[PDB]
Amino acid sequence: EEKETIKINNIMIAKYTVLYTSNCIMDIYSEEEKITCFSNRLVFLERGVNISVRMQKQILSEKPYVAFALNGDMLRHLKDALMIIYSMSRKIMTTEVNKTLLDELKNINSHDNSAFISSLIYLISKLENNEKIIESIYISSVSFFSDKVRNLIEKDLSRKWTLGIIADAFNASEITIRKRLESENTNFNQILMQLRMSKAALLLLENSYQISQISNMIGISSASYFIRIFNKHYGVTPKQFFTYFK
Amino acid sequence: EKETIKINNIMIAKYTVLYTSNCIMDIYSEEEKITCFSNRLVFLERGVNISVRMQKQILSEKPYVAFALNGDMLRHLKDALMIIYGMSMSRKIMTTEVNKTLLDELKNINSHDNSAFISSLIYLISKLENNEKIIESIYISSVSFFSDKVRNLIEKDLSRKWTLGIIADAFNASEITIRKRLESENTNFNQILMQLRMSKAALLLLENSYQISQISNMIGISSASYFIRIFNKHYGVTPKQFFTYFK
Repeated sequence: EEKETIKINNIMIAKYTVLYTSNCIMDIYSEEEKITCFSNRLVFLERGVNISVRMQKQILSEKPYVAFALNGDMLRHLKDALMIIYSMSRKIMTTEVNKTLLDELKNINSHDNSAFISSLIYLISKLENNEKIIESIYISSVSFFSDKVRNLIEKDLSRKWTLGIIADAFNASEITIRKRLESENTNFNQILMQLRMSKAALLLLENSYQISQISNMIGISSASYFIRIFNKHYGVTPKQFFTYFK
Repeated sequence: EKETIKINNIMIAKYTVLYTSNCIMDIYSEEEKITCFSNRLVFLERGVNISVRMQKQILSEKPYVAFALNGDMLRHLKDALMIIYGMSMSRKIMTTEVNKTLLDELKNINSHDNSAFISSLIYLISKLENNEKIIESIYISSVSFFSDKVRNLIEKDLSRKWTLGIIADAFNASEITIRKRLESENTNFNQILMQLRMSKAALLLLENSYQISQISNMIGISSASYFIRIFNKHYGVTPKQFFTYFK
């Protein structure tokens, strides 16, 4: 039982994410591809990918990594600025971090949005072959139809949603909905489960809600059911997940 | 001695960032006065006319480092700044202290790569306190006023014998329209034409690969000796003195 190592399935990258592997080695698998992120690297994750991850911590007492997830505004603006300025391998990218680059990582302030975008802009100008990055930021700024489905469901995550309700709200047929979600490699039940499990993951890391509270917040009747669903979904228990990232 | 120079009627043709790497500088413009010490960054709004008194710290070296943005650079930088932040003399000329880490960014600037260069400026601006006056001046200096239109018409043939009639014809307007539109911006036609010819002459001189006689014919002035008189009258220093100071 290696506390320094964990394997997690069905990770959805909800926001475009920049990740610095401050305390881990990370193997990312998705679609039979494999990307290794070594120690002390910057990692760029396209918004919307589902990945499995194998993580190895060098030091147990700290978090595996440091991440920067960009909200909806931040992303689009960053697309806007990047345009005015300028397969999995094109969705996930790792780079080594300099003292100059890392020092800017150190100063990033999540509150000052302008300051944050300028920092990211600076960081991207310094990278070799930065088009792969510019593509994913731009690609992951367009809202697909499943984003629309997601946004409808996020408003009331506790509701008993159905493919009927969704197709009604879109003035379309059920087959239109599922076939449109098929063209984006997902389906309605996957979106809903992936939304509840993403939220639950974040709620767990806050350490200020009980499991039964968490399940009720994401709309699941029983705490013991939620724990079973979480383990089936991620491949670890809520407890195991929390201890690794705590 | 001769390490100090005073130059009059400098027009900031492009928006300019200037690092006073080797000088102290007094800037007089709009009947105001701004002292920039050694090791400061200076932000100069496009279109200001200034007079400068400079004192070099080290005689053998050039007085300062400058970055002038052409039209593309400027508007692109405006576009990005508006996307990132949203939509009197003190607000046109601004000097700031630059950190050592930021100083390395001064060192890091490469003028040949546009994308890299704009990003760095955005980074430099985010790191500054009260950077709205800077954002203001950049945005203010991105619009083309009517005198920019006149300048752009004149630039097509700097040697031509321009007149207010020719200008007014080329705009399908009356001479009164032209002079009164140029008045509402505190300028007139003769001032635009003379400051255009002296800006160009100044830059050709620093190239050191054109003769005075060549330079005078390129900007549209009959004689080399006349051009030398006009340059001295305009800048308050001779072409040789001006060249030697920056050489």
